[PDB]
Amino acid sequence: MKELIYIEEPSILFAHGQKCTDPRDGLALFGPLNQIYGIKSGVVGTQKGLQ
Amino acid sequence: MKELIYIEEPSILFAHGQKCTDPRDGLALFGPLNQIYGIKSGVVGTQKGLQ
Repeated sequence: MKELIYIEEPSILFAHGQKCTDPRDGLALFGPLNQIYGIKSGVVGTQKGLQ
Repeated sequence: MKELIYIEEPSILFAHGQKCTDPRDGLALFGPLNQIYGIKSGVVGTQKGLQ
């Protein structure tokens, strides 16, 4: 029987210096690192695409 | 003894459709038209320049 060693899952920083594993949880809990003030979206498409 | 024609001051629009003659006062009372969410400022210079 061969030994399967374990590599612990690393944690990724988030807002306030906190660390979590899943982005989908670290973002929901604390939020992203740096702050932008907003996204001015530009859309290049048809009218139906814009809708 | 010559006629001097008067030209009425033109109004510059501002936020919420309000028009004022002075750009500064119109900005203060009403504000600009489009709402950019912020200014991600970029600085290119020395340390004292950034300070």
